Amino acid sequence: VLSEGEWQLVLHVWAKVEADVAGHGQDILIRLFKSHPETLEKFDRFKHLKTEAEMKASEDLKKHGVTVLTALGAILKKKGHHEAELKPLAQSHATKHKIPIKYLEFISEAIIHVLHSRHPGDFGADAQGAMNKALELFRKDIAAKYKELGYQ
Ligand code: HEM
Repeated sequence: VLSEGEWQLVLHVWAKVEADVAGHGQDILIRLFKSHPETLEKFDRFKHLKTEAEMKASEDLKKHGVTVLTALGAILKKKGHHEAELKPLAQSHATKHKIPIKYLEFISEAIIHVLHSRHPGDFGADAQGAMNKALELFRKDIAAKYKELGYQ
């Protein structure tokens, strides 16, 4: 678990992200798609995007970025007591979308990267460490649900 101090660093920087959900959202998905091309193949919706320019220019990709971050934010703000917000997500990602846990790890690295570029002042080592732990907690609980369903 994260301490009250670690959660503070996480939510303090996440408030900065909420000031521009769409901008952070498009950057994170683009980072994910460029860094790990195999994640892009999972999305029938964005499978056609070949260049980075095409990705930045897509309104639907940007719309999905909002959906991912808002859903992540609801989880983060629960500070661990996110069972009700996490279960539905794991169920659909395991059985419907078929997202392996490794991809959730890839998107966590993409999130940490984007937060560093956009908010260097409020995302130093300490804050980066806290966010990493919160994203691990996220993956840990999802994996436990995946195992239960038989997707581990
Ligand atoms: C930060 C982690 C993530 C969060 C919070 C998240 C959240 C969501 C949400 C809220 C939806 C829409 C409702 C639903 O089906 O649950 C969704 C859909 C989807 N997600 Fe994720 N997701 C995450 C990571 C990923 C990753 C890593 C992949 C693929 C590699 C992925 C692939 C998909 C796909 C394919 C859909 C269906 C899109 C469509 O056709 O509308 N997600 N996700």
